[PDB]
Amino acid sequence: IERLAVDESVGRAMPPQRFIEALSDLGVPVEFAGEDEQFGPGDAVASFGHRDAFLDADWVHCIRAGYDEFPVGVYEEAGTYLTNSTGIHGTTVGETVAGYMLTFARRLHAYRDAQHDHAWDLPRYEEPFTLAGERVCVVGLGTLGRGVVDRAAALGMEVVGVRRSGDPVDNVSTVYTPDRLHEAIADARFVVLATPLTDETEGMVAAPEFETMREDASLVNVARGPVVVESDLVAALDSGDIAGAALDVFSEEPLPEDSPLWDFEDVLITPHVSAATSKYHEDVAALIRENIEKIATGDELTNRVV
Amino acid sequence: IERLAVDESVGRAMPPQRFIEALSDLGVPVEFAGEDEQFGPGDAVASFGHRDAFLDADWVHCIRAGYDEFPVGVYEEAGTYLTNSTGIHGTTVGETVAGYMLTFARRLHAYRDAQHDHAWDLPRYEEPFTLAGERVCVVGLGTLGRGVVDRAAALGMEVVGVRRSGDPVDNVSTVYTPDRLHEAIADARFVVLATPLTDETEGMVAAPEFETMREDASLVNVARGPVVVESDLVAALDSGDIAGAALDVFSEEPLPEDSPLWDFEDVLITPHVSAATSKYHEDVAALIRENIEKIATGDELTNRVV
Ligand SMILES: NC(=O)c1ccc[n+]([C@@H]2O[C@H](COP(=O)([O-])OP(=O)(O)OC[C@H]3O[C@@H](n4cnc5c(N)ncnc54)[C@H](O)[C@@H]3O)[C@@H](O)[C@H]2O)c1
Ligand SMILES: NC(=O)c1ccc[n+]([C@@H]2O[C@H](COP(=O)([O-])OP(=O)(O)OC[C@H]3O[C@@H](n4cnc5c(N)ncnc54)[C@H](O)[C@@H]3O)[C@@H](O)[C@H]2O)c1
Ligand SMILES: [Mg+2]
Ligand SMILES: [Mg+2]
Ligand SMILES: [Mg+2]
Ligand SMILES: [Mg+2]
Ligand SMILES: [Mg+2]
Ligand SMILES: [Mg+2]
Ligand SMILES: [Mg+2]
Ligand SMILES: [Mg+2]
Ligand SMILES: [Mg+2]
Ligand SMILES: [Mg+2]
Ligand SMILES: [Mg+2]
Ligand SMILES: [Mg+2]
Ligand SMILES: [Mg+2]
Repeated sequence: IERLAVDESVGRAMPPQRFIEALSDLGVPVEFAGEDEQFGPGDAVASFGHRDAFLDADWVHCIRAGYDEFPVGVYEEAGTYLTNSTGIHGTTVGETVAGYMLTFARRLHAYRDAQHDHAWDLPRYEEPFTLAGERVCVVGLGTLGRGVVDRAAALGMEVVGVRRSGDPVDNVSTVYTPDRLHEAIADARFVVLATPLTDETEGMVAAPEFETMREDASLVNVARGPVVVESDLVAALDSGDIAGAALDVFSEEPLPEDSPLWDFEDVLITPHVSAATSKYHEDVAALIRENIEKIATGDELTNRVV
Repeated sequence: IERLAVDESVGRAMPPQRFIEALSDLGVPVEFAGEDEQFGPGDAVASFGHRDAFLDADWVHCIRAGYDEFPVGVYEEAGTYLTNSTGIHGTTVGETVAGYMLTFARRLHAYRDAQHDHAWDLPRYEEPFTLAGERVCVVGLGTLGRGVVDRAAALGMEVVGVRRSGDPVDNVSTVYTPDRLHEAIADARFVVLATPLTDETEGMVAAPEFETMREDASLVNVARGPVVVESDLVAALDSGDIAGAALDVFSEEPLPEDSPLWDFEDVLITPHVSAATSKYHEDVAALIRENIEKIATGDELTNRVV
């Protein structure tokens, strides 16, 4: 690799100059790249989204964990390496999800609504509870899922989860394979989605899962919107099949103003910012540095998609 | 002790019939007591606040941790024992405070405000941060303080604290005496107040403390309102001497509708519910069972004030 181009699209997550400056001692020059740039041998590119121009480069680094919007087959045939940013979002997302769960347990969102009205409104006696002793089911036990798990466990929660192998995971009391999803979620106060969007995960959580879930339970989606059937979620909320939801991701983003999801008291909408951090530039830069080292020494790239 | 009277004032915290039912099989009858009840030898009374009528009873158990609204000198003179409920609020308050801090770090309150407007409003890049690596100073290292410390530590925060003895406390890196309060707070992102209201603590946090505090810092008050000079807090928030506050307790409660505190975006107001729990009746009943035994056997009462 002779050059790192920083595609302007990284601006969707972080100021590009902040990222460029973070990489000033990388060992190769780092340059801002506009949307109408050509690439060639020796070029690495960091980007938010895909461009066909990137196929001429040696290596593209996607600055997101999710790569479901990249044409993986087309990279494979063009001989371009593709990496993602999995592994850097566990603290941010884990903290946000702890925040969602504590908001629901302690009723912080309801108090915030009352604050706007200058209203000293006491909760119903049965409403406030502690996370300590409550059960969370974490679906997907990778970086995001483990970040959630570790914080839930530290807060005294009973933690169960779902992963491909069904094999044990640190801080998870019971791990289920994906075919036992209904057993995994049935007794949970919170169900947290942390899987990639795949053929297999699309529409995973729909009306039947909402039926299975406790009426006092809340869904947390920090994965991708289409893991949930969004219309079924609306119907479940309306019907009281579940109590509420904390949603960072949606089938359409920005979430249209006409979505019924905005108006539910016990829904939290966040605008795809559960992983937001003022140091994102540093966190992504560390990945770039790691792979530049691996390229230099001829080892296998970290987070290689194709 | 021949009778446990449950004062109607317990309804300020929990439904009285739920508490009475939780006190079944004490070995003595449990009776509801209205505001004109007379007391006498053999009576224990569980109450939220003080009545002079209680000075004819053997023992009053205050159902709150804080007892600053009880005329302690007068109980001594009358020979009536007084106990409080310290020791049972660490999980509830600890969780609420973790929730406040996560709310600020992850910008959840801003997203909630936007949700009312169906607005997909992105934070400025610098706004979202992680609690991991940030410093919290906890002032008062008792049940509440330690419940805060333990959760802060578990979330990866740097934790310092203030106590009189300056003796070390588990999960606190550095303990300061109160004459070093300004050293303790100077570098903290969050300053949490968890002391009783006493002659010593009244007005502890005022203009000089707000000057000392970082401009990006937030005050959390879960103690009593008058530990803070409220007018100085308002001035500090107006001037930007600190960034914000999470406030559960106030110099006047309910907080008057025309308090300036309601209107600050980076203030969270909660209506003295940081310790709220749907099992409060069980938690207090356990303490009463404990102290009935202590009286029966002639041992020193738990949480004896006078
Ligand atoms: N909201 C955000 O800002 C944000 C940030 C980062 C990631 N994400 C989303 O979260 C996803 C996961 O990110 P990550 O960094 O944890 O990825 P990861 O690869 O570390 O973990 C994903 C885990 O899900 C597992 N998995 C796959 N299919 C599954 C199934 N059917 N059932 C249960 N588990 C399954 C994988 O084996 C893996 O262990 C990303 O693909 C992305 O869509 C969202
Ligand atoms: N917001 C709520 O719902 C809620 C709930 C419970 C308690 N409280 C308030 O919090 C206070 C503390 O409750 P707790 O259960 O932690 O009490 P506690 O007795 O367990 O702890 C109080 C701590 O403050 C320390 N302290 C006393 N005076 C001090 C001083 N001058 N400087 C520094 N430290 C001092 C004590 O030594 C003790 O460690 C109560 O008195 C009450 O006012 C509020
Ligand atoms: Mg309600
Ligand atoms: Mg609990
Ligand atoms: Mg299904
Ligand atoms: Mg259901
Ligand atoms: Mg409901
Ligand atoms: Mg703003
Ligand atoms: Mg941090
Ligand atoms: Mg203790
Ligand atoms: Mg002072
Ligand atoms: Mg200041
Ligand atoms: Mg005050
Ligand atoms: Mg300011
Ligand atoms: Mg207002």
